Amino acid sequence: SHMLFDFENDQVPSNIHFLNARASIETYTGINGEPSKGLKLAMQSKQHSYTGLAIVPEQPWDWSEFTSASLYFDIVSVGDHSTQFYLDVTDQNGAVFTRSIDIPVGKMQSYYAKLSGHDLEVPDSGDVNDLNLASGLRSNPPTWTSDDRQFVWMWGVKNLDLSGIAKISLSVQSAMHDKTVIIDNIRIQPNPPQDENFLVGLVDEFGQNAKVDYKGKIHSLEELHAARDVELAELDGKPMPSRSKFGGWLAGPKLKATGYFRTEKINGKWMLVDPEGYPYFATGLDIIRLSNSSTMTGYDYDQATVAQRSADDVTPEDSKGLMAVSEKSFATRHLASPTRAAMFNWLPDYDHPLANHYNYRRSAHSGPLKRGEAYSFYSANLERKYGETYPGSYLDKWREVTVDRMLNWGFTSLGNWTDPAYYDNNRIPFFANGWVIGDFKTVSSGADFWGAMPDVFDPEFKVRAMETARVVSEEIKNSPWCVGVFIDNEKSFGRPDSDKAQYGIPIHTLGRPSEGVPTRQAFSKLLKAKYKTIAALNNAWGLKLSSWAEFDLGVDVKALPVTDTLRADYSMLLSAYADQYFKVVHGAVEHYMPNHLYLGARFPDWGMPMEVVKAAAKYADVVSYNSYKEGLPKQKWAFLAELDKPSIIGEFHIGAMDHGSYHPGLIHAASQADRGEMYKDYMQSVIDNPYFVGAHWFQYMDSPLTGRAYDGENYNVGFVDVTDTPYQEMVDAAKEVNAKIYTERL
Ligand SMILES: [Ca+2]
Repeated sequence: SHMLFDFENDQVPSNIHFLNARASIETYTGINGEPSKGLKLAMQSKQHSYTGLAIVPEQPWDWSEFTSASLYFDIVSVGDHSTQFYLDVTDQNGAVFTRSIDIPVGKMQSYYAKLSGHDLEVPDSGDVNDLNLASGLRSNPPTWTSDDRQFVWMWGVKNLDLSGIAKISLSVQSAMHDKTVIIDNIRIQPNPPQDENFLVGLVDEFGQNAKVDYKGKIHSLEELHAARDVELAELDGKPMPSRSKFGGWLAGPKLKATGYFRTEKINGKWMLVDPEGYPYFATGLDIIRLSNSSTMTGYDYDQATVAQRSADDVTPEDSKGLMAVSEKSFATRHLASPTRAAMFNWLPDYDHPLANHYNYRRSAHSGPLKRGEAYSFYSANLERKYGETYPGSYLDKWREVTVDRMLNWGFTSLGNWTDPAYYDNNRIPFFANGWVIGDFKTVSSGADFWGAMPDVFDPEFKVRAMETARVVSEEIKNSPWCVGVFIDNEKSFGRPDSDKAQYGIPIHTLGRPSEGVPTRQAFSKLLKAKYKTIAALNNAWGLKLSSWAEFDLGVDVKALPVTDTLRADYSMLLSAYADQYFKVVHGAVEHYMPNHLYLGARFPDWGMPMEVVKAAAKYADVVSYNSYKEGLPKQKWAFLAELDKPSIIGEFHIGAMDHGSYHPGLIHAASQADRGEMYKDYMQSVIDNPYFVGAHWFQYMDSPLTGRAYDGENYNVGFVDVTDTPYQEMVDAAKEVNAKIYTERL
């Protein structure tokens, strides 16, 4: 309806710019079967971590008349690899949204990204940290039916200023291979009418996509018991050959045995060493528990019947056990979200054998509900599969089968957020964790994502860190099977988008008075020692403060341009903040678990300023990073060499959309088989990096189709689906990697 680029005049448009990519116009077979001229985009994404194109018109495009329309592209990958494109669309006010999808090799398809209308109209809950759509799904089922593919929602602004679209970017990021696509028919089409029922009847009685059939979908209890029987016949509890008791490499050489997991460089490559002295390399899955397997039903209970949290609890609500819902709570049950309730084709009555799989969450990070009833279809399917030989017996069977799977699949560990009931399994090592939470004073990065940042100079922060480590130690029982302890996860230490974002903690804290703010008192002390006189600081910051006492009221550095002196100061303050965080946490872990490795705080790509990484290097035995990319690119990881610290990937994943999910997750594959190929590529990258001692995949099970209760993530990121059935493509990929982790490294 509004053609932007059909490439038929045989010219590479001059308004299109190429980032580490070569462009040409070629003839290819289009979506309708007919040859057409398209833009061939050959990205040098093996060598370069950011590649692609950007369309940047002279003056921003005015598409304000398109009140319910989408941007369309015909795209296909050529060659050996699928391509995950990030589509970023920026308006004249600098507002941006990001969508992404996999582009398979094979037949060209049409892809669309909504600009306006439909599920963009009431876009979410409002909250800036709410990345979901209004439904409480990270991405929705499409709002109409067609052969076309909808770009998946990732993050950003749902309603751009259509009167000025300034830039359209398609990029390939942190790839392990050169990617090549053909793009054609960049256009705008008004949206079809919104299907009234697009959020209705999404889920069947097994928690599966009710509207779509796919390979492996369960259609009966018989089919489920059949899948169960086939798998159980193959699981015999036997570890891969040449594994030591603790999952290490029997062939050796054997190093000094200390009785606990430890680190050591073995001929130029960092390794773990198991309690008996065998070289070790950690592989396994995160979230080996049921806590995150429930989805909001849209019902609520009258609050007099809900137990409230204890202020001294060390476990945040998201990581609590599934809450046993009482008959009296359930009787008070009432509709709070019609939209949520209508998604479910079946939910059990109080008297049904599957009614124990209800959950209640008293808080949420984001989504349409702040609290509510939830249901775990996965847990219900465990009961369906394994039945009861005594009350709760399906949970014990799930734990036994889980360990048997891990051993068959060749994993050397259970990863982070393993339920403490596995801690005495004594057949496979595990990683422990705790969270430091409590009523201690806080600071802010100015863009805190999961939660506010702790004031690590408040004595109560240390009190709570000590209680946290105490509880973990009680769980661990000083077991040699515990590889190490993660504390906290993806803290907002400062984002890399800008220098002010990066130094958000110094900027925000400097803005506050010293009185009552321990971290501000610490920052004030450091700057007094640096500058001595307020006059030196005035000239460094270009200010005219009358005294240290005025300085200590709080200073709005946020409005000042970042200069050399301000940068040096923010760097110094960030370092001191991060040093104190890691000092206190390490001290607590060491106090209660003196034998065990402390594994850091799991840095994401949006939260690893170097000042904080160097702080972790000082105190953590092993520095942890979560890295959702296609692998570990040379340039992005070159800093590791100067630190010379053993490192671990706490999280990665790849998902697909061919098994009923509305959202593949953070990194996208073309199919379950392609998921398996991409897994192998990622792990090869880890195996090849001499600083890494392991990598854990997030997570064991798919997230619920309609979103995990905590924050609406609804991804295909499991080694098993909602019916507890393994993706065999992922099993095979894991076995291939796990059979060679040691021969490769050693
Ligand atoms: Ca064309």
